[PDB]
Amino acid sequence: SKELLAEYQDLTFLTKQEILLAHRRFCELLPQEQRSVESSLRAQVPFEQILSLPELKANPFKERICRVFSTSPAKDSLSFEDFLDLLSVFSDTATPDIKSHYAFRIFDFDDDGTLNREDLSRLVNCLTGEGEDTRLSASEMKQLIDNILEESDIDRDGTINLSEFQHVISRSPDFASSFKIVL
Repeated sequence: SKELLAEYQDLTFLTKQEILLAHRRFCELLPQEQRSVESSLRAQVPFEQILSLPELKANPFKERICRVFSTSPAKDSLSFEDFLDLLSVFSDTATPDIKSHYAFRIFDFDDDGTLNREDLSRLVNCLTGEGEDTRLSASEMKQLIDNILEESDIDRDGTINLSEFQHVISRSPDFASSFKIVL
Protein backbone atom coordinates (compact mmCIF):
# COMPACT_ATOMS: atom_id res chain seq x y z
CA SER A 1 0.00 0.00 0.00
CA LYS A 2 2.32 2.90 1.23
CA GLU A 3 5.65 1.65 -0.46
CA LEU A 4 6.58 1.05 -4.21
CA LEU A 5 8.58 -2.29 -3.71
CA ALA A 6 6.79 -5.59 -2.63
CA GLU A 7 5.36 -7.71 -5.59
CA TYR A 8 2.85 -5.40 -7.50
CA GLN A 9 1.01 -7.74 -10.01
CA ASP A 10 -0.48 -5.01 -12.34
CA LEU A 11 -1.02 -5.97 -16.07
CA THR A 12 -2.48 -2.45 -16.61
CA PHE A 13 -3.11 0.54 -19.03
CA LEU A 14 -0.95 3.05 -16.88
CA THR A 15 2.67 4.24 -17.72
CA LYS A 16 5.40 4.99 -15.00
CA GLN A 17 4.20 8.67 -14.33
CA GLU A 18 0.39 7.68 -14.33
CA ILE A 19 1.30 4.99 -11.62
CA LEU A 20 3.24 7.74 -9.59
CA LEU A 21 0.23 10.25 -9.82
CA ALA A 22 -2.25 7.38 -8.81
CA HIS A 23 0.19 6.46 -5.87
CA ARG A 24 0.04 10.21 -4.68
CA ARG A 25 -3.88 9.96 -4.79
CA PHE A 26 -3.69 6.59 -2.81
CA CYS A 27 -1.25 8.29 -0.25
CA GLU A 28 -3.79 11.24 0.32
CA LEU A 29 -6.58 8.50 0.60
CA LEU A 30 -4.52 6.28 3.16
CA PRO A 31 -4.19 8.12 6.67
CA GLN A 32 -7.24 8.46 9.03
CA GLU A 33 -7.91 4.90 10.49
CA GLN A 34 -4.05 4.36 10.25
CA ARG A 35 -3.31 8.17 10.84
CA SER A 36 0.47 8.45 11.89
CA VAL A 37 1.76 4.75 12.19
CA GLU A 38 1.25 3.12 8.68
CA SER A 39 1.03 -0.60 9.81
CA SER A 40 -1.91 -2.48 8.02
CA LEU A 41 -0.70 -2.23 4.33
CA ARG A 42 -2.48 -5.12 2.32
CA ALA A 43 -5.74 -4.35 4.28
CA GLN A 44 -6.24 -0.47 4.19
CA VAL A 45 -7.65 1.54 2.14
CA PRO A 46 -11.22 0.73 3.68
CA PHE A 47 -14.82 1.92 2.84
CA GLU A 48 -14.71 4.30 5.98
CA GLN A 49 -11.67 6.09 4.29
CA ILE A 50 -13.39 6.16 0.77
CA LEU A 51 -16.61 7.60 2.51
CA SER A 52 -14.36 10.36 4.22
CA LEU A 53 -14.28 12.84 1.15
CA PRO A 54 -17.30 15.18 -0.02
CA GLU A 55 -18.89 13.63 -3.28
CA LEU A 56 -18.75 9.92 -1.99
CA LYS A 57 -22.14 10.16 -0.04
CA ALA A 58 -25.22 10.03 -2.43
CA ASN A 59 -23.27 7.89 -5.00
CA PRO A 60 -25.32 4.51 -4.56
CA PHE A 61 -22.56 2.38 -6.31
CA LYS A 62 -19.50 3.48 -4.01
CA GLU A 63 -19.62 0.27 -1.76
CA ARG A 64 -20.27 -1.86 -5.01
CA ILE A 65 -17.21 -0.09 -6.70
CA CYS A 66 -15.09 -0.98 -3.48
CA ARG A 67 -16.30 -4.71 -3.60
CA VAL A 68 -15.39 -5.18 -7.39
CA PHE A 69 -11.96 -3.36 -6.69
CA SER A 70 -10.81 -5.87 -3.91
CA THR A 71 -12.71 -6.82 -1.23
CA SER A 72 -14.55 -9.89 0.40
CA PRO A 73 -14.23 -9.16 4.34
CA ALA A 74 -15.19 -5.90 6.23
CA LYS A 75 -12.39 -3.14 6.34
CA ASP A 76 -9.65 -5.47 4.77
CA SER A 77 -10.31 -3.93 1.26
CA LEU A 78 -8.51 -1.81 -1.52
CA SER A 79 -4.66 -2.29 -1.40
CA PHE A 80 -2.38 -0.38 -3.99
CA GLU A 81 -2.23 -3.42 -6.46
CA ASP A 82 -6.12 -3.39 -6.44
CA PHE A 83 -5.91 0.55 -6.67
CA LEU A 84 -4.04 0.35 -10.09
CA ASP A 85 -5.98 -2.75 -11.55
CA LEU A 86 -9.45 -1.00 -10.89
CA LEU A 87 -8.67 2.46 -12.55
CA SER A 88 -6.90 0.64 -15.49
CA VAL A 89 -10.49 -0.71 -16.34
CA PHE A 90 -11.76 3.00 -16.62
CA SER A 91 -8.45 4.37 -18.27
CA ASP A 92 -9.17 6.19 -21.64
CA THR A 93 -7.11 3.62 -23.63
CA ALA A 94 -8.66 0.37 -22.05
CA THR A 95 -11.03 -1.99 -23.99
CA PRO A 96 -14.99 -1.89 -24.17
CA ASP A 97 -15.13 -5.62 -23.00
CA ILE A 98 -13.26 -4.94 -19.59
CA LYS A 99 -15.70 -1.91 -19.00
CA SER A 100 -18.81 -4.18 -19.80
CA HIS A 101 -17.26 -6.90 -17.42
CA TYR A 102 -17.13 -4.16 -14.63
CA ALA A 103 -20.83 -3.14 -15.41
CA PHE A 104 -21.70 -6.93 -14.96
CA ARG A 105 -19.83 -7.10 -11.57
CA ILE A 106 -21.90 -4.05 -10.19
CA PHE A 107 -25.26 -5.98 -10.87
CA ASP A 108 -23.83 -9.51 -9.90
CA PHE A 109 -23.41 -8.50 -6.17
CA ASP A 110 -23.11 -11.71 -3.93
CA ASP A 111 -19.88 -13.44 -5.34
CA ASP A 112 -21.36 -16.14 -7.75
CA GLY A 113 -21.80 -15.21 -11.52
CA THR A 114 -25.54 -16.09 -12.20
CA LEU A 115 -27.69 -12.86 -12.11
CA ASN A 116 -31.40 -12.58 -13.31
CA ARG A 117 -32.11 -11.68 -17.05
CA GLU A 118 -33.82 -8.43 -15.69
CA ASP A 119 -30.45 -7.40 -13.97
CA LEU A 120 -28.68 -8.35 -17.35
CA SER A 121 -31.14 -6.19 -19.49
CA ARG A 122 -30.81 -3.36 -16.81
CA LEU A 123 -26.89 -3.70 -17.07
CA VAL A 124 -27.02 -3.14 -20.93
CA ASN A 125 -29.62 -0.20 -20.46
CA CYS A 126 -27.89 1.54 -17.38
CA LEU A 127 -24.97 1.76 -19.93
CA THR A 128 -27.23 2.51 -23.13
CA GLY A 129 -28.98 5.41 -21.37
CA GLU A 130 -25.87 7.27 -20.07
CA GLY A 131 -24.34 7.20 -23.69
CA GLU A 132 -26.85 9.36 -25.73
CA ASP A 133 -30.14 7.28 -26.13
CA THR A 134 -33.44 9.02 -27.23
CA ARG A 135 -36.85 7.04 -27.32
CA LEU A 136 -36.21 5.66 -30.94
CA SER A 137 -32.53 4.64 -29.98
CA ALA A 138 -33.75 2.88 -26.70
CA SER A 139 -36.54 0.94 -28.68
CA GLU A 140 -34.01 -0.03 -31.53
CA MET A 141 -31.29 -1.27 -28.98
CA LYS A 142 -33.96 -3.18 -26.79
CA GLN A 143 -35.23 -4.90 -30.08
CA LEU A 144 -31.45 -5.77 -30.69
CA ILE A 145 -31.28 -7.22 -27.01
CA ASP A 146 -34.44 -9.43 -27.83
CA ASN A 147 -32.39 -11.14 -30.69
CA ILE A 148 -29.24 -11.52 -28.37
CA LEU A 149 -31.68 -13.21 -25.77
CA GLU A 150 -32.89 -15.80 -28.49
CA GLU A 151 -29.48 -17.56 -29.27
CA SER A 152 -27.84 -17.09 -25.80
CA ASP A 153 -31.17 -18.82 -24.86
CA ILE A 154 -32.97 -17.04 -21.92
CA ASP A 155 -36.34 -19.07 -21.78
CA ARG A 156 -35.42 -22.46 -20.13
CA ASP A 157 -32.31 -20.73 -18.46
CA GLY A 158 -33.69 -17.68 -16.37
CA THR A 159 -30.47 -16.94 -14.32
CA ILE A 160 -27.48 -16.08 -16.62
CA ASN A 161 -23.66 -15.50 -16.92
CA LEU A 162 -22.98 -12.20 -18.97
CA SER A 163 -19.52 -13.69 -20.18
CA GLU A 164 -21.57 -14.82 -23.29
CA PHE A 165 -23.77 -11.59 -23.42
CA GLN A 166 -20.75 -9.03 -23.31
CA HIS A 167 -18.98 -10.70 -26.35
CA VAL A 168 -22.33 -10.30 -28.30
CA ILE A 169 -22.72 -6.51 -27.16
CA SER A 170 -18.97 -5.86 -28.22
CA ARG A 171 -20.34 -5.62 -31.87
CA SER A 172 -21.87 -2.04 -31.17
CA PRO A 173 -24.23 -0.98 -28.14
CA ASP A 174 -23.13 1.42 -26.40
CA PHE A 175 -21.57 3.26 -23.29
CA ALA A 176 -19.09 0.29 -22.69
CA SER A 177 -16.88 2.37 -25.16
CA SER A 178 -16.85 5.65 -22.99
CA PHE A 179 -17.25 4.12 -19.38
CA LYS A 180 -14.08 6.07 -18.34
CA ILE A 181 -12.16 8.35 -15.84
CA VAL A 182 -9.77 11.41 -16.02
CA LEU A 183 -6.48 10.65 -14.06
